[PDB]
Amino acid sequence: VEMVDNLRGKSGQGYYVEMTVGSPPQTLNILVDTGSSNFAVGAAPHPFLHRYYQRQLSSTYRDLRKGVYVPYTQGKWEGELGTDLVSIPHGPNVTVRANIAAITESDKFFINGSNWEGILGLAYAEIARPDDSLEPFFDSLVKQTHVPNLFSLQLCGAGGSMIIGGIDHSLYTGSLWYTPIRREWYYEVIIVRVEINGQDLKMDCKEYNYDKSIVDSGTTNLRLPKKVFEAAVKSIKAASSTEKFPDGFWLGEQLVCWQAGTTPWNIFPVISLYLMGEVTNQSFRITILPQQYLRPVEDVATSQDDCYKFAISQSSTGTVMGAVIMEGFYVVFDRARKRIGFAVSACHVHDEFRTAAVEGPFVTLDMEDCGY
Ligand SMILES: C[C@]1(c2cccc(-c3cccc(Cl)c3)c2)N=C(N)CCO1
Repeated sequence: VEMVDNLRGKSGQGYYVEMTVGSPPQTLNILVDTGSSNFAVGAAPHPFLHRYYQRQLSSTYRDLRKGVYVPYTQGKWEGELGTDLVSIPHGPNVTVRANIAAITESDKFFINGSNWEGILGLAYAEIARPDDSLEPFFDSLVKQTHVPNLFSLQLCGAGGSMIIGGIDHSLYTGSLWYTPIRREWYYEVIIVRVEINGQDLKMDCKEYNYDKSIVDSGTTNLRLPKKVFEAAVKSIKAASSTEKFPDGFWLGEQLVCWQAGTTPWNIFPVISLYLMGEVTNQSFRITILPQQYLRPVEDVATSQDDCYKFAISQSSTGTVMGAVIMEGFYVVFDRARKRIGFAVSACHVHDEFRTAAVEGPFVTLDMEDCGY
């Protein structure tokens, strides 16, 4: 219960947890990222940082005498590797020694008003920078304490919770459905079917996972491979035909606004993502409402209206089930059993007619392997 409501933020700028680094403890807000594997923190002033890790003030810091360079698609950072004592004040009652990439230079990485100063990469060593030998935070936490090798995330639209070492039953209703982790690098999973308002996309299921499908709390949108994205936009446009939006909206570049409280939710269809089950050719579905894929953009200047960004976008690196997808579900990262669990959360998306759901089982006797 002491870990409930330990997250802040929103899908657009990320969800963050309070952590402490060094001795005496230096408090920092850290992005919870299941899509990366480095524990990296601002370690020098920047126009967008409220505070930063001051290594000279930590008597427990150890320099590893090794640099790290991390380029992304839209931004990059450089830093120095070292180790220090780390704790999560509203997490497990433990202090561990962990690798820390002290960010000393960055370009288009830190975000103004995000309220976070670093990233907690929760994925596996395989995708760690500079390489797989840099132990990730969670692996250290498990090795040094008696914490079970599992964490869960309950992301909530409008904070949320990160529960480490167990499953909190008060954070979900109904059944918990498991999908296998296909490979331990990202949290890679397999999507076996996609429907938009009950209509199957009918593609070869390998297309849904071209070149991988991941569960990523560090990506805002639902990101889809080109072929799947184009089919999804066609289907959503067809259901929403009573209203015509610019291509800029569908490209995720421009806002669609309606007078406060009048958003026509009913014109937008539900999206069903069928995930591979734990038994051959059995699956379960997670249903995504427009309250998830239409991301609200808060702005006092536009506040006579409710404005949204289309939170589905094209990817050339496979499917990404981002924060907009995770919101309203209780997501169990069961590393011990190499599986990811989904259940409807206490903060699930619903209106008078429709509700986000986790349903199963579904059977498909006529099925190939959906992995690439
Ligand atoms: C490391 C990062 C990353 C880096 C910097 C910022 C974010 C970020 C920014 C806004 C919202 C969110 Cl959820 C994450 C993510 N994490 C990912 N999972 C994909 C992109 O690369």
